[PDB]
Amino acid sequence: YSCNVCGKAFVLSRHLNRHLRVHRRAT
Ligand SMILES: [Zn+2]
Repeated sequence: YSCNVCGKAFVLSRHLNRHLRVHRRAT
């Protein structure tokens, strides 16, 4: 699993989803 927005790889999908939420921000 990897954050498509950057390329940061994660082992767990749940962690990646949390990381995706951070990209769903404006600032
Ligand atoms: Zn990311």
